[PDB]
Amino acid sequence: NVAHGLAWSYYIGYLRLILPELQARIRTYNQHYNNLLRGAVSQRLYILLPLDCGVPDNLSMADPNIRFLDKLPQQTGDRAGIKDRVYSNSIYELLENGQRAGTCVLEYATPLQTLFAMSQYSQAGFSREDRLEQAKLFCRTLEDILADAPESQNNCRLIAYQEPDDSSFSLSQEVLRHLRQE
Amino acid sequence: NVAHGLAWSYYIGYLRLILPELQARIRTYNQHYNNLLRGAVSQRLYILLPLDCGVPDNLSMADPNIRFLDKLPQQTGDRAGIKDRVYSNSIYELLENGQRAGTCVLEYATPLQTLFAMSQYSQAGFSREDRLEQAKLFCRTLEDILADAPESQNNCRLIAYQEPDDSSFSLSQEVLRHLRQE
Ligand SMILES: COc1cc2sc(C(=O)CCC(=O)O)cc2cc1SCSc1cc2cc(C(=O)CCC(=O)O)sc2cc1OC
Repeated sequence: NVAHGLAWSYYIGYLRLILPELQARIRTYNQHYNNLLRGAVSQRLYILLPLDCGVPDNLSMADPNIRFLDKLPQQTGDRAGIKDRVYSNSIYELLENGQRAGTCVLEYATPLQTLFAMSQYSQAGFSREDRLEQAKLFCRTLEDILADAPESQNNCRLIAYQEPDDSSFSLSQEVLRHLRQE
Repeated sequence: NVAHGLAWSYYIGYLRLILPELQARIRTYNQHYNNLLRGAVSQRLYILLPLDCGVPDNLSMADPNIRFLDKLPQQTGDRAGIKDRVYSNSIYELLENGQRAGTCVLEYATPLQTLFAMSQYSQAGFSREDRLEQAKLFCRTLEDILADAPESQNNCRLIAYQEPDDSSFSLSQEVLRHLRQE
């Protein structure tokens, strides 16, 4: 029930507003003289969606192969008393064994971090057994809403991963893999 | 259950981050030469929380006595892949019968607009009977979390109103009333 809400409020309150735009984000950045012909930024927002853990804020400390590159242009909007709502995203370079596969506008779905916090907040009453179905149904609902919303289904790709045990998991390869897919 | 999540994710994902700061927002704006001694902006974020209707985006069209004044300084942060998350708020002037009672940093709680949208989204399965308990428990949970979070309890005031029938309701007086309260 909780994850359901957050997925709807993430789409309606954020994606539903910035997915129809943001094409010029990677248009101006890739054609900037200080990076002209140095990787063309991809046409979509790659959302990192962990499934077992709380979302980290810094990508460098999470995966060494992940490296902060730069920040793309900012935006504006009339949002609940904010006639100029600034939207900003940060570009990252996927460096797999020194070899940089590429760079794209990247960010984690923030509502996923909030539904993890809820489990260690005894007032919210969210339990760790439900947690699994929560983070999962947040990605599921975000995939399901993106299906019924074709104007949002494109312009964004979802990167979900489950790494509970050790299998040299790398959240950096998942991205490079998803970019080459289509 | 849904409203519960949104209130937690609004605090943890937005208020819990910008309430400890934002004091300098009204400090620099009130002392700007183009407004020096023309109303000192209040020290808190006044959140508009309707209880029966969907939040409007524009305040002018909602209440004539409400009038857009200006926008305050912007902010930055390390948020899920965004090393510079821009936070921006807009100041409004409460004009009651020509007489401007004052001006303060104002905005509607955006998660309230999303929980209304959910009622007319048959996929989300949210019903209009629950809607009442939803919008209500979103404000209730936001008041309850602000009680257990003293570092956030201050620096913000909640303005909840229920106007289903006609009683010349004015969402402009509610604000001026709340500012003089303390
Ligand atoms: C209304 O519902 C949401 C709006 C946004 S906007 C947003 C970002 O831009 C990503 C930056 C970040 O989150 O770090 C994420 C969400 C997620 C939700 S789901 C409800 S819980 C919540 C509410 C809230 C309000 C925020 C505002 O800045 C106010 C303006 C607005 O919402 O349009 S951020 C935010 C984050 C939330 O949970 C993650």
